[PDB]
Parts: sequence; structure tokens; C-alpha cells
Amino acid sequence: TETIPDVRRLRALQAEVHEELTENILKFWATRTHDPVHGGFVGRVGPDGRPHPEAPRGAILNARILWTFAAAYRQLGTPLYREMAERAYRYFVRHFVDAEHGGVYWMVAADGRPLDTRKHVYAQSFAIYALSEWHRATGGEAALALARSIYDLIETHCADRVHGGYVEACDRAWRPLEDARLSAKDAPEPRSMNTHLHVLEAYANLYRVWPETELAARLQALIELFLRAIYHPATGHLILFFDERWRPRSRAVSFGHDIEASWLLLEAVDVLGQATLRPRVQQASLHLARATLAEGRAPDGSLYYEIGEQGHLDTDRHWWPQAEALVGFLNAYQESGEVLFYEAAEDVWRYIRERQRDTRGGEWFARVRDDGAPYPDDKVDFWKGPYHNGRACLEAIQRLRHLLEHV
Ligand SMILES: O=C[C@H](O)[C@@H](O)[C@H](O[C@@H]1O[C@H](CO)[C@@H](O)[C@H](O)[C@H]1O)[C@H](O)CO
Ligand SMILES: [Cl-]
Repeated sequence: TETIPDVRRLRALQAEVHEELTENILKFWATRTHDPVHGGFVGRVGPDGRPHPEAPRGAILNARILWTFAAAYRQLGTPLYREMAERAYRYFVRHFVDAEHGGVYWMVAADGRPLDTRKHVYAQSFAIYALSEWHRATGGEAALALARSIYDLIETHCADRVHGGYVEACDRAWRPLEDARLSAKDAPEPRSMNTHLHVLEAYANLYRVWPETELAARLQALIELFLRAIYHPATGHLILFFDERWRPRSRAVSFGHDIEASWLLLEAVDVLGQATLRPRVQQASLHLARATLAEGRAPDGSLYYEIGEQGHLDTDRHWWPQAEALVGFLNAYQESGEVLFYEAAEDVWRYIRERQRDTRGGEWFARVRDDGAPYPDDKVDFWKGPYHNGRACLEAIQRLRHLLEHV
């Protein structure tokens, strides 16, 4: 009773995805973004494709570059990907890693000088995620050891052992900050789903290479936090911001976060080997997936951005929700066997190919308006790396590979 797309469609999609990753995404990053003046990678590329070697450089972006090239190398073996990953790692370790207090600085000047020394848990997570993947790809012990130390700092300095979860920002010396906002866009609240999602993601990847008992407990406690506090069963959306006791302090809905958490939650529970908890996760995850399917999609299959605090639907197509839906809908299909999820995956991909992709300038447009008009946003900046789209492509290729083997 398996309803599965025929081999031709499965393979056709997988080839376009592979082509997109290697010939557009990873090609753009390998050639436009390496910086030969300060080493490492540029912190910004404007809409016209101009790299900015003197732009300030965020840890998150640089961790994302590291993760993506490391992941691509592990799965595809292209020596250039290791080389690019190595370039990212060296700069990262030299300049972003705080050798005195531990963890990674928020932002450095292009030459490497600390510019914003705060220790944000979101950035610490991406560091762990990236270092753990580099370790997976190469077996480097320093990367793993650095990954472990950052974990230790988060638990030591940020863990709320009364209420679950984490204080999200500290100063350089690991003293809690009042303002935990990632940006001006975020609510001034003590807890955010966004930051806790990436702790989970980081910890799940670290657990792959360091299956330590206490990490397992921390990982499971985050999954449990998501099921009991962040995921809303009545709506099928993640609540975005909370106080310290996880009381909702927000009503906005973010479709891209929903669909990302949908597959991440499952990956995390399966990394953990937690069979007793898996049914509840699969249920929350399929719900997240359906809710996005029902409420977050334009008629062309692409995802809207969010519903704001006042209820306003932002219809802009940002690059990363499309990427995350690609994986989230393929995952929902693998989990439930319902082919409507496959069709949704195909719809979003066609949108990516037809609208999101910047064919002229390479890579993907950050934002596309509801009328199909691309905004003249930066191609690369603090918040736009190769991770969402690079990962989405790697995941889809591997997931399609498994489906193909149903024959
Ligand atoms: O997985 C989801 C991500 O964490 C998103 O939150 C990221 O989006 C960026 O979020 C920040 C903080 O809210 C915004 O200031 C920024 O404009 C968004 O692009 C996603 O990784 C994209 O960077
Ligand atoms: Cl990214």
C-alpha cells in the first residue's frame, strides 16, 4: 500500500537538487566569498555580487560556512569542499574562538579583532554544530575538544536548572546579559524558541560524535521542553518567545521555524535512540508539517514568512523557509507515507528553481515579494550563509536516495 512517486520523478528531482548544490550554491561560495586579504571569508556580499572583504564578520555566518563545506565534503567527497571547510576552520579557531574565557565571539572585524565580544548561546550552538561536523568529516581532535568545551560553558553559565532551557546571552566573561535579542527584529524576552531550536540541533550533532550520558540527558530535556512548552497542540505552531518559566510572551507564527523543527525534532530523537519518546515527537512533527501545509503556503507552494504579533501575514518569500520546507515535507512524507507531503516538497522546489534562485547573479535571493519581484538585499551577510540551502540540498539528495531504494 505504499504510494511512492515513480523512479523517474524521484531521480529527476534528486538530480536537480544535486545540480543546484554543486553548480550554483557551493560554486558561488567557493569562488565569490573566499577572502585573500584577511584570510577566511567575506562578511558580506551586496546585491550586485560585490564581495566586501572589510565588512565585519559574524560567528554564525562563519560557523555556517564551516558546517556546510564540512557536511558537503563528508557526503560528496569533493576535495575542494574540504579545502573550503579547512579555510573556514582556521579563521574560526584563530579569531572567533575566545582562548581566555572560552566560546565564540559574536562578531569580529575583518582582520580578526573582536568587535562584539558577547557570548550568545545561538552563536555558541552554531559553533558546536559546525565543529562537530568538521570532526565528523575529518576526525580532527581539536575541533571536537573545542566543541565539548563550548557545551560545558553553556551548561555551566546558561542552564536554567529550575525551569529548563537556557539563559541565551552572556558577556565575554560569561556573565548573563539583560538583552538576549539576536537582532532588532526579536522580542525583548528572556527565552526564544529560535535560540533553543539551535541548541537542540547543535547538541544532536555533538551527540553523534560524543555519545556522552549527561549530554543525552540534556538533549532529551530539550526535546521534552519543545513538546511540553514550545509546541502548541491547539495550533500546530511553535510559540516564539517566553519568560523564564516558559509562559508564552508572543503570538507570532513563523512557518519556516515550524517546518524546520518538524524534521529536526525527529532527527534529534533518533540520534538519541529514545524509542519511548519517539511517538510523541512524530506526532508533534507531523502536526507542525500539516499546519505549515495548511496555513503557511502560497498557492504556488512556497512558504510565507510569518504572521506577526498583530496578526499581519508577511507574504515575502525568504530563502530559508523554502529550503527548510523542502526537507520538512520530504521528511513528513518519509514518516507518514502520505504522498501529499511529497507533492508539497516538489511544489516548493519548483518555486526555488523558478523564483528563489538568482540565476543571473548566482546563489539564492534572500527575499522575493509576493508578486515575484526579488528585493535588492545582500547575497551574503551576517544572517545569510550557505547552511539552510546547502543543508536542504544535502538532506533531500540523501532522503531521495533512501526512497529510490524502496524499489
Ligand atoms: O532556523 C531559523 C533561523 O534561526 C532563523 O531565525 C534565521 O533568520 C534570521 O533571524 C534573525 C533573528 O530573528 C533575523 O534578524 C534575521 O533577519 C533572519 O534572517 C535564519 O537562519 C536566517 O538567517
Ligand atoms: Cl544560512
